[PDB]
Amino acid sequence: EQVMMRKMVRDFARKEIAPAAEIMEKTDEFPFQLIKKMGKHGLMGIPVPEQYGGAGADVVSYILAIHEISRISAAVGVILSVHTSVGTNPILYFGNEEQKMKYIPNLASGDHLGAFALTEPHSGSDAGSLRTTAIKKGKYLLNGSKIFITNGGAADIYITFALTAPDQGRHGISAFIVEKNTPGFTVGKKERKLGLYGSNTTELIFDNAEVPEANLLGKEGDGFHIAMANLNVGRIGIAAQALGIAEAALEHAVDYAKQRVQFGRPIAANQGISFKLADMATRAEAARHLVYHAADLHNGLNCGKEASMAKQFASDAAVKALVQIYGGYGYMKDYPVERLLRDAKVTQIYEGTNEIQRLIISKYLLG
Amino acid sequence: QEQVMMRKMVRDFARKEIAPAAEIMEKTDEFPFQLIKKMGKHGLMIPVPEQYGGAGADVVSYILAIHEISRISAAVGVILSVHTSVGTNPILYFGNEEQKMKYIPNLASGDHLGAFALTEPHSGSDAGSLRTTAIKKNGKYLLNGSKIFITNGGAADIYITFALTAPDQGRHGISAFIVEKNTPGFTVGKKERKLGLYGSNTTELIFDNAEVPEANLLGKEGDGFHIAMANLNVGRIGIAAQALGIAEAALEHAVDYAKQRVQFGRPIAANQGISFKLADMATRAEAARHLVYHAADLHNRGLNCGKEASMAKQFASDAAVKALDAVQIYGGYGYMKDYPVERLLRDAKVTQIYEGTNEIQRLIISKYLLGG
Amino acid sequence: MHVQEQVMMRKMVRDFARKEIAPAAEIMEKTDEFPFQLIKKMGKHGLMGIPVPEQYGGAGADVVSYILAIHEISRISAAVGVILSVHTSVGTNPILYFGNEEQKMKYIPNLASGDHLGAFALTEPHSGSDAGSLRTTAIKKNGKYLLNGSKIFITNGGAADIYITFALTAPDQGRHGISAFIVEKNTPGFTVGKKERKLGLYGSNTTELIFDNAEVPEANLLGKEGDGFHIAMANLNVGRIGIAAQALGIAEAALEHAVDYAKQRVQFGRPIAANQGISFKLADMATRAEAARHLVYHAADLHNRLNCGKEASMAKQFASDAAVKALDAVQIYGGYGYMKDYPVERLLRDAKVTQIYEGTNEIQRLIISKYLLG
Amino acid sequence: VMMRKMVRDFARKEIAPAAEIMEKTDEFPFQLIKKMGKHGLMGIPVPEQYGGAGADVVSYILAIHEISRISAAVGVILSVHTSVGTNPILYFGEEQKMKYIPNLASGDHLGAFALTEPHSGSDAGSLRTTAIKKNGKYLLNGSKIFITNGGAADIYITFALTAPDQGRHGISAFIVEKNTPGFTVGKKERKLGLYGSNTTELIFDNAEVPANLLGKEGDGFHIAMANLNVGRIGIAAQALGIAEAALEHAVDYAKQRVQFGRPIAANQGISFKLADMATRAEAARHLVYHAADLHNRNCGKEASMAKQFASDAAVKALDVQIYGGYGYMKDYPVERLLRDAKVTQIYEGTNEIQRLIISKYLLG
Ligand SMILES: Cc1cc2nc3c(=O)[nH]c(=O)nc-3n(C[C@H](O)[C@H](O)[C@H](O)COP(=O)(O)OP(=O)(O)OC[C@H]3O[C@@H](n4cnc5c(N)ncnc54)[C@H](O)[C@@H]3O)c2cc1C
Ligand SMILES: Cc1cc2nc3c(=O)[nH]c(=O)nc-3n(C[C@H](O)[C@H](O)[C@H](O)COP(=O)(O)OP(=O)(O)OC[C@H]3O[C@@H](n4cnc5c(N)ncnc54)[C@H](O)[C@@H]3O)c2cc1C
Ligand SMILES: Cc1cc2nc3c(=O)[nH]c(=O)nc-3n(C[C@H](O)[C@H](O)[C@H](O)COP(=O)(O)OP(=O)(O)OC[C@H]3O[C@@H](n4cnc5c(N)ncnc54)[C@H](O)[C@@H]3O)c2cc1C
Ligand SMILES: Cc1cc2nc3c(=O)[nH]c(=O)nc-3n(C[C@H](O)[C@H](O)[C@H](O)COP(=O)(O)OP(=O)(O)OC[C@H]3O[C@@H](n4cnc5c(N)ncnc54)[C@H](O)[C@@H]3O)c2cc1C
Repeated sequence: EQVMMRKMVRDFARKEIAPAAEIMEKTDEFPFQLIKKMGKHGLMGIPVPEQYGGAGADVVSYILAIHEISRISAAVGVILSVHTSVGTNPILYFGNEEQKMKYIPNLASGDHLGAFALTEPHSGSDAGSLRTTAIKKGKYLLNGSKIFITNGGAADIYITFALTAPDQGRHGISAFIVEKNTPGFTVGKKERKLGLYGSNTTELIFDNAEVPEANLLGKEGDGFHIAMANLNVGRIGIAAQALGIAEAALEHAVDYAKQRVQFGRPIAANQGISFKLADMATRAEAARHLVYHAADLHNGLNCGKEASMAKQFASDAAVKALVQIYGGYGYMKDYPVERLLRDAKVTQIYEGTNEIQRLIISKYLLG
Repeated sequence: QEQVMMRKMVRDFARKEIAPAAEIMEKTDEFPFQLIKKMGKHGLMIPVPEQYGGAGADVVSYILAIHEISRISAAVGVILSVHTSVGTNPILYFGNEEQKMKYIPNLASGDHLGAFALTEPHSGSDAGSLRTTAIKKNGKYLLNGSKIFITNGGAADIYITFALTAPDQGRHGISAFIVEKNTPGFTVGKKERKLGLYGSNTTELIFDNAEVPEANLLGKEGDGFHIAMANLNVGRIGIAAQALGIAEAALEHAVDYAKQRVQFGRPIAANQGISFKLADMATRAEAARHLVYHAADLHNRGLNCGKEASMAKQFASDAAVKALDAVQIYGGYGYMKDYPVERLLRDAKVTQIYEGTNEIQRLIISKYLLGG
Repeated sequence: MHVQEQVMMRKMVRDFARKEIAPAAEIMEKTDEFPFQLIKKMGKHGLMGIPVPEQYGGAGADVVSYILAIHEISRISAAVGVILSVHTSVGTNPILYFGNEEQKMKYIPNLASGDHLGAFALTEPHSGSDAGSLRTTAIKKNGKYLLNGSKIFITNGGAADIYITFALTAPDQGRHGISAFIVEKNTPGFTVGKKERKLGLYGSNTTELIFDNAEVPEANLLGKEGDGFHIAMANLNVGRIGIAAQALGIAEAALEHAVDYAKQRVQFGRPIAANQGISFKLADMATRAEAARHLVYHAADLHNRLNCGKEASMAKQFASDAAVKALDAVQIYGGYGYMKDYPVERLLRDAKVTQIYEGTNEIQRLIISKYLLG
Repeated sequence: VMMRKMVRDFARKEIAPAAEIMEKTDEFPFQLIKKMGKHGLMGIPVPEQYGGAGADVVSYILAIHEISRISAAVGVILSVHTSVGTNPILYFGEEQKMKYIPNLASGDHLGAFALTEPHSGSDAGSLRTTAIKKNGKYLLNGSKIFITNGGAADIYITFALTAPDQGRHGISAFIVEKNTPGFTVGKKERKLGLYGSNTTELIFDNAEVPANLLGKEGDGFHIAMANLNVGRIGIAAQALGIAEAALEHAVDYAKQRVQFGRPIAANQGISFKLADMATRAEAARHLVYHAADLHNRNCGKEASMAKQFASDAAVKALDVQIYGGYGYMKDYPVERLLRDAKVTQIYEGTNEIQRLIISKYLLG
């Protein structure tokens, strides 16, 4: 199942994702035609059961997919990763049978695209201190703003978090299935970022936004728990993204390595260079196992600490690629390594900054 | 005094002129022709003597300029750095009295802009193995081949160009040439699209039976490799200073943001996870500062400074790239082009690569250690 | 070490370790004397031939269980961990894997039981990293091989009864003319040097060996002449996973001690752990130890099930370097960590070895890089 | 006119043999100290008035740097003696200066600094040793720990709680003499390294201290930290010397030692370490000397930076590795450098504290 998934995703990736990725780096435009295709090829709901219209696979297979896709494109990797793990799964895992049946099949097929609306200008690490309010009068009425929202403006469904009980803090947060055509719900301009060219990261404005009471992702007050619960599987995905990034750095670096001659010998013949390659390879084998064991735990097990470790390790390891080995050429947009640095750095920041991850990890230890 | 005055003068200029220009450069990716001109009028274009039309100041003052300019703009810092250290100085130090007089005043004033042509598709780190030939025919040298990754490319009026006069001698058969931009058969390639240094024109150069006057031969035939490396030393201290400025900008921005930004009921700075980064940044910037200025003080005293300059380049550069932290301290906001830290990373990484990759620098340093 | 079973071995070694190895280890740190009595005991408790089959008088277990043992023992004592590791992986296994049925029967049961102790004899003053360029000669004469030259830095030196010894047959062939020999300790002309005084692994006996027309029986030739280099490296792979497991145990001890101390120790009105300066080290320690764990056990799972050389190199380098990074543990105890009466200072001293023997980390990166550039 | 040259020659001639005896014996080098005394190395930044080489703080720190190339142990003994055993008297202490310093300066007397306690270290403010005046003689009670120069020392600059309800603000500083009634020294500690710099516990049992009150009551915390600044530059200089010894040894060995048909140095794996070592030692050198030049000519942030940088850089002479198996051996000269190095990250303010302090200047 898994060996087959990997080969399927590798071939698709190389054939379809590779050309699209170069267009994304050049255009900075969300790959609407690619997403669609990935949808037809059954990539958009991989750890979703067949009941609700997905591929009926796991978890390792799903994370595996994200790993493989991220080799070729970190952007597409995060789009897929968010879509499923925090755009679809919250419904799958905390939603009711009616909602699962209404919302997931279109998400699974890829006819619909998923988003995760947690972060706010004032709340972003301290996600507990979010300010968006949801006041009920069988219609919830949402007010406030989100920031840095992956899949912004492409997305049809936004899993959105909003205060139902403001005088409780982290405990008074509820979670909502928000549809894109919601009356006072607006999307901000595409944010201009260091990297993940292609992605589509936007602000969201909620102005007395009318969200149906039935779209409450239940029950009221559970939202903070819902968020973090999924962010765990999400973080393994980010780690897998970081992994793919790092492998792409390595493979490119080896081949260039190797071919490129200076001082009468290929640059690789120099230990200054070869030792980097080995270090890259070693930290990538380290990262690999952190990621897949974390995903194997989740595939009924407490996996939170392991997922934090993976995210932090892979991300930091990935940034450690750095461009240098390509030399001057590596500083060039026409060559394939400069993107890996730009893209890498994100991995240390979102779905929980590495400062937070160390904090979380340390909390398990001091337990 | 001269130095303390230079520093304040360059700080004020940078801030009023270089700061607006720098944002235009990050948006347009266009060489800042106007700023350069202005910098020219304000006598920044520094370690040249007054005889030949410069500011008559010393190397510390000059490096100190590059440092300060690089706080605001690494791009403008390298353009300046190249122009002087490797576009102007080779003439100043190895050229003859006639050439000094002909070429330098316009370079010094900033009426003319300087470039340094060494690197080639097949020759970079191993600069010895360059392939551009210069064959004397008819009292004119006749240049053939190509250069790559040339800073100041297409803006520059003078290109200090290195080319084989004696191909069978390898590194020992390289000569150095004062090439003028309007030279027959000398052509400039398209602006290269880079990770960073946004405003700084980096281009290819095509030499097609390019006719260079015999009188533009810079020093004796075969001296070119020595000339190159000799200046690359002062050039490397400048790169280090660039890396320093980059790093200081990262720090200052990071401190301010970290003080103001509140999460968990406290400013983010109150967290040792964060504050400790800042301290590390500050400490490695204090380390870097002294490497740079002692290296420049050695050179100012006419002394052997090669090893120290390598150390500075490698230290500051690596330390600067370590303002991945600044991005982190802002971030998500740090990942955003509207905020001022993402450029520092993009710009930082180059410092590890050009005027001698840090692999080369460690190699060089190690060669001093081993002797012998 | 997941995903059996092997859960029984781990508990068995953990209990033994804590009960018997712990007191012995404090004596070793104080005395610097090889723990003859512990070894004996470990022998009775069936720890001395774990991945040896039952046929030849061992425990009949697999390589994960074995490496697992070494991991557990090294939590308490890195010294005793290496003594065990060498004994089995390079003192007993070369016979097991390359020796003949008669030799296996003669030499292994006593090694397996722990009645006899094993050693590895490769390194020489002039050949270490470049083990190929060893100079000890083995010249067949009379009715006997005749060995000449010297070994250095030999773990289990003077305690050991059997020394798996490598010597030139074969001088004009370099690395291809090396042979391997089962050398017994009471061999005429074979002498042991004084106990070497080391930074750490107190007291894992490390000695010089002098070979003076040393008379080794032809029947003690381990496999075919010229196979010795191959035999050495082949085992050094399983050996390196063991060294990695040693580094792992070291690192986990650093962590566990560091956590406990950091929670209890109060300064500025709060436990030191409440400071991110401190907690973040702990998290890093824990994270790199999870990373290391998987490198080690997957490497050993490959070997249990395949080509494992690259993975073993990765593990050895990763765990070793990670381990030296405690050193944070010393720091976390503060002044007290610099003290011989407290339990962290030994972890540093011990750690550093793990970067050096059974193939320095410079060599390991080289090896790894050779698989990449292939 | 700055020697070095004097301290380098002395070091190599006298300190080198002594240092090998110290590593073997773990015994405080009483005879060397005496000699260093005669050669005018004890009291370097002390004025001549008080007996006194009459030199400046660069020349002093320079001395410590040079000595630490060869020893570390001897370096810290000297460093504590002067910067925190003698200087507190010199800077906070006319009658007392005259009584106590000349013997300290000459090296007839040896100096110590008694701040740290089992319960107070990094948080030195929360010390528990009490000093209660009864009547007109102070009466000291409690314990110190980890005291450099312990049992060799004649004078102990001791800190002790004159106003217990004021915490950090109720600490006083005392000139304690070794023959004081009720003042006892604990057993030699036995450490990872700095073999044998005597490090001991001190027991204060109704210990009778006179006029030996150092400055005004309540000033003790300020006195301590004030000196700990110059002390920290010294520690940095110690870390520097350690690092330079690692480098020089590593270069020579790496050039001579042949494997794979070429000297090990020919390998970039190895050479690159050497270069990094050299580069971080040049970095460290300037941090140290600029910090000391500031103090000579305030200097707190720079001294913290130096201590942290040099110390961490020095520990990074784990790169032992270059000597290989030989480096793990007590007969070879690099294993000591690691063992010794680690201390430099810990005492006179752990590097966690130093980052904290530095960060306080940044955020202020
Ligand atoms: C491309 C992109 C896409 C994103 N997509 C989404 C999305 O789809 N959904 C979503 O919810 N969010 C998204 N984010 C937001 C991201 O989750 C947050 O930005 C992140 O948690 C950091 O929050 P912040 O941006 O408010 O900055 P802050 O959290 O203020 O971080 C600044 C610094 O503070 C540190 N920090 C803060 N508190 C502590 C503490 N207690 N201990 C130690 N360190 C601390 C962090 O290490 C960091 O370096 C995205 C961001 C980016 C760049
Ligand atoms: C912004 C920028 C501006 C520039 N400006 C100029 C200019 O004004 N004039 C000019 O001539 N050139 C310029 N260059 C070119 C620059 O100096 C070169 O990129 C540099 O010398 C290395 O050349 P390379 O890119 O081919 O790297 P290569 O020489 O191909 O080397 C690639 C990698 O291999 C390593 N390597 C190669 N050989 C060895 C060895 N023996 N040991 C260890 N490591 C080795 C390098 O360290 C590097 O990691 C510029 C480049 C940039 C990016
Ligand atoms: C060989 C030796 C000689 C010595 N000589 C002397 C001497 O002559 N005179 C003298 O006065 N003292 C001396 N000391 C004592 C030394 O000053 C102390 O060890 C040190 O100040 C800290 O004390 P501690 O060991 O209790 O560490 P603790 O204060 O318990 O701290 C332990 C750990 O917690 C961390 N920590 C605690 N609080 C914080 C915080 N708020 N933020 C971040 N991190 C924190 C520290 O970084 C450290 O890693 C000596 C020590 C040794 C080992
Ligand atoms: C506790 C301990 C136990 C030991 N046990 C045994 C044992 O049981 N059996 C046994 O045979 N031996 C044993 N040894 C010896 C040990 O294996 C050697 O020290 C090791 O093989 C390295 O060789 P070396 O000591 O000569 O240093 P060298 O190999 O000369 O190396 C010196 C340094 O240079 C590096 N180096 C050398 N050449 C190269 C190169 N081409 N590329 C990159 N780096 C290079 C090394 O990485 C090292 O850092 C032991 C040593 C110790 C300390």
